Amino acid sequence: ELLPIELDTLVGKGRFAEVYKAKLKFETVAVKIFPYEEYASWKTEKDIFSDINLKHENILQFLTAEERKTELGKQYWLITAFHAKGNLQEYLTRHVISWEDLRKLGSSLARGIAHLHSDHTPCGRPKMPIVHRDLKSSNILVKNDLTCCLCDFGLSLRLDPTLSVDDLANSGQVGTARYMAPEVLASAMNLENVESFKQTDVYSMALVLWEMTSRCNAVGEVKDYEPPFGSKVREHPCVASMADNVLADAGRPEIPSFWLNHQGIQMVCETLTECWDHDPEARLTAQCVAERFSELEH
Ligand SMILES: Nc1ncnc2c1ncn2[C@@H]1O[C@H](COP(=O)(O)OP(=O)(O)NP(=O)(O)O)[C@@H](O)[C@H]1O
Ligand SMILES: [Mg+2]
Ligand SMILES: [Mg+2]
Repeated sequence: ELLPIELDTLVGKGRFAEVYKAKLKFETVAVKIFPYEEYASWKTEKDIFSDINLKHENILQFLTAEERKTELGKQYWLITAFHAKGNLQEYLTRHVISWEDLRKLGSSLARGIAHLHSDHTPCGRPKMPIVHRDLKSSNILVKNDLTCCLCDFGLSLRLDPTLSVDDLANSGQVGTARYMAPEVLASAMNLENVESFKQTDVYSMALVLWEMTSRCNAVGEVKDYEPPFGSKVREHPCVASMADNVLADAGRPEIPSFWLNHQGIQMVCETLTECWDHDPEARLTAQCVAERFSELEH
């Protein structure tokens, strides 16, 4: 029943798993390996990937989930399509992108998030909305055609009506501190409305769009890649230092006025600025962003 897989190289290592480029006797595949201790993370992702309504070009393509015995115990594997260009953060660190690349990455990112958020399939049927909860450039893969696809669903939440407010309350602050929405950092979320979790994803998406813009040659002069708040906080920032910047100081990544000379960049910057608003209700939806990116004909 186990697939003929040979592990080749370690390509990624997060808080829950190790990812390997491997061969399936498509030949090249990615293998996300979790130890037994991280079973809950593997099962959360496997449940998200197993849903028939998740399938989308801007969502990582899932092949299968397996259980594999080892000498020191057992491992839990998720086998997906391999994207040679790797995660978006590593891609933006090496490359300066063109305006065409920014339009492609930006719209494919918005389309993937809008699909996760949607309470219905493209064919009109009801579907469970999913909030990623850990949107960041390292959880986005760059496809060969220079479009995006979302990966890493280990912290994701299926917006089930049976969810208890007390069961959501702790949990607690989930995600990566650097990309947490101000209301997440303030512990000020209304643990009732379904849109409130979708709004936190939109703020994180806005930081990602800023990262893409910061490396686009259409701005003119391009600086070395830096993650959001790179010059304000340490490498692995705590929630308190992030609250001090994003909330107390109302801080956001810098948009120099010279970027706004290009009409496309100006529209992108106006869009993401609305998406990172302090007030979650003032933010655009991922569907609005995808629509604004489709309007970028001229
Ligand atoms: N299909 C894939 N193709 C290529 N690289 C991949 C693939 N899936 C994941 N990676 C890489 O492996 C890294 C870790 O994978 P990920 O699915 O984010 O694991 P994680 O432990 O849950 N990370 P995190 O929760 O963000 O700390 C990613 O950041 C990518 O660099
Ligand atoms: Mg990750
Ligand atoms: Mg993860």
